[PDB]
Amino acid sequence: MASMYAKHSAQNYQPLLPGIKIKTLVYGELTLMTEFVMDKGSSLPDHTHPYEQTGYLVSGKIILYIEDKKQQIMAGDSWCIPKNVHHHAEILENSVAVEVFAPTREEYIKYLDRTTVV
Amino acid sequence: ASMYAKHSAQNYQPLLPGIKIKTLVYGELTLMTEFVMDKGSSLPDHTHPYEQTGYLVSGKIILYIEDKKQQIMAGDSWCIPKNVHHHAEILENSVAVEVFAPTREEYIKYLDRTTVV
Ligand SMILES: [Cu+2]
Ligand SMILES: [Cu+2]
Repeated sequence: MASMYAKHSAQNYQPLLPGIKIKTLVYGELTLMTEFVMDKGSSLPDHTHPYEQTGYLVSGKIILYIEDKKQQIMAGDSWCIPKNVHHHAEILENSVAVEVFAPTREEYIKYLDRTTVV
Repeated sequence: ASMYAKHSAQNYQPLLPGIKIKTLVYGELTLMTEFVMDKGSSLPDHTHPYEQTGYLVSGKIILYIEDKKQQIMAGDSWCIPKNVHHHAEILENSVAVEVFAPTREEYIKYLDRTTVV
């Protein structure tokens, strides 16, 4: 089936934005999971995508903006951004986040680190 | 329909012996849950009509999907398609974040509303 495992790795993070590196961990028929490695002082500009985006902060500290809201996000915090909802972020510290997209975000399939897929 | 959620060390609700659960956030297509799992516990074999993609925040487990068996450490990830048999053995005090698609309605009742903004 669409079953897959993936092992953690410290390499193969593809650049996306200045200070923002991305890697697709796993994906299936309905979801796609990425891991965002973001550097202190960097920033995600405002963008909208036709994919629901639900996330979890593994480490670090960021400021997550959604619509009019502005919230400081630290390790263990989570968020769910519906499709086409404006969102951006300021990266205050070296942070890592796990973000799952739905439906399967076809564009990010190519970022999969196939060296770690079991 | 957007929402943030802050981390809180409580309101992790009973699910199974040694398995506590908390729904962090949920949307129109996804639902995120966090499983706190005690060393030596086990999830029994089950199937649900929801795709289950997960990330191991900490610990060490043994995840079974169909014939496959893999030892899962922190930073590892998996994806279990809908109605696929799966279970796990817990080797250490572990934490996993799991997202379900479509939004798993019967898990909305585990949402820790005290930390949702
Ligand atoms: Cu985005
Ligand atoms: Cu399950």
